[PDB]
Amino acid sequence: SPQYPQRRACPYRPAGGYERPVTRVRLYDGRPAWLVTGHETARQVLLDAATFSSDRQHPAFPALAARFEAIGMDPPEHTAQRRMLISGFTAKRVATLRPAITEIVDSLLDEVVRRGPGVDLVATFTLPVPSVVICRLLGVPYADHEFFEHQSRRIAAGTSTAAESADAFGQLKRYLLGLIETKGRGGEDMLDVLVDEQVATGTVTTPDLVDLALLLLVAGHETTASTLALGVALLLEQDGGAVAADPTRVGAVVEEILRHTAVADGVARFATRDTEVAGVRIAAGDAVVVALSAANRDPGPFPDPDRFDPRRGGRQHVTFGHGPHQCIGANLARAELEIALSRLFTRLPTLALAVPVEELGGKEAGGVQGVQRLPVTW
Ligand code: HEM
Ligand SMILES: [Cl-]
Ligand SMILES: [Mg+2]
Ligand SMILES: [Mg+2]
Ligand SMILES: [Mg+2]
Repeated sequence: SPQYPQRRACPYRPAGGYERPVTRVRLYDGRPAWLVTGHETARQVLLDAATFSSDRQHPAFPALAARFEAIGMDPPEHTAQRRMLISGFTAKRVATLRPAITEIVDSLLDEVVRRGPGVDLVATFTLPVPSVVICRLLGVPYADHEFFEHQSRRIAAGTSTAAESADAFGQLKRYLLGLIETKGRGGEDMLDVLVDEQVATGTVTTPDLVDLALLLLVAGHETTASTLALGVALLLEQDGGAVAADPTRVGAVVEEILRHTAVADGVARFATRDTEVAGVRIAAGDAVVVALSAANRDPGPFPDPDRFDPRRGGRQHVTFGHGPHQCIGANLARAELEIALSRLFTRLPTLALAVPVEELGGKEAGGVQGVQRLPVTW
């Protein structure tokens, strides 16, 4: 049985070779698992939320890495907590944030240009853009963006010790417990939505609201950052800068970057009951991992799956999952990726890797996939 997950040799090309639509793998600690690799079967498993549980608190729930063996919407509260958050992620709300996002993107590209050719785009642009956008989504005031960017970078850089990362988490938790006491006082940001819902229902504690805000930061930061960095590397390889600069094409270019990069490579479930997926017999308690990256390269819905093609038709990719746990932030993540890539390649059309692609350095198998650094000239 092959190991899952494996290290990406090239960080913007997922580890494939897995048989479809279902195959047997071994997790890091030897636990057997069904890996779901077909696109249709991916959707079926993610939609069948009673049979395929994401209850991380249940003892059968599979860990994909040692570091994650040792925040999240618990099952009884899930639909209520999700409905709370979704009111802060309307299409109108994201459209309203676009001007703020392009201001954040431009001020970080000012810093890229100030430093000059040789700059690491990860530390200066790809990591900071999505933490500062989450600042603006939450209502974190401009004066505190530097502190918040710095502590969220400590968690996500994947260069800090487990202790340095726990420290940074605690600082952001402290900061947000302070800030939320000032919210619901005329603002329309995510922290005001949460206060207004607590004030209206009286059944949510302020610590639970801080936990929900930290969940958004953790779900929305490294994922968006790593799909932005990998997007840039992939566009530079494909000579695709110019298409990303095109305001009519950047939406479709971003869908194709999401399909390719699938930075949340797999999501874990466990069977709560005996079932069958594509004829395969699944016992209650069995690990079931949905390989979103592999579902995204199923040659049925995505013929010529490995080619970069923004014009691609057919079914939606599952980079953001599907069904009742589908990415709440998907619309915000698209807007962010579109404005960041559009403004980067308009301002710096001659952008190029300052080292060979083979020297970018990938992240570890277990976590959000990505590069450690992205040095660039123009
Ligand atoms: C490129 C960016 C992103 C990727 C690849 C991504 C990926 C995912 C995936 C695969 C899921 C489904 C988890 C599962 O089924 O087990 C998910 C859920 C979620 N995402 Fe995202 N995401 C992105 C951006 C964001 C952003 C920007 C936010 C918030 C600001 C966010 C917040 C969440 C939340 C709260 C959930 C949980 C929803 C639930 O369980 O009901 N994500 N994301
Ligand atoms: Cl150090
Ligand atoms: Mg456990
Ligand atoms: Mg520099
Ligand atoms: Mg893929």
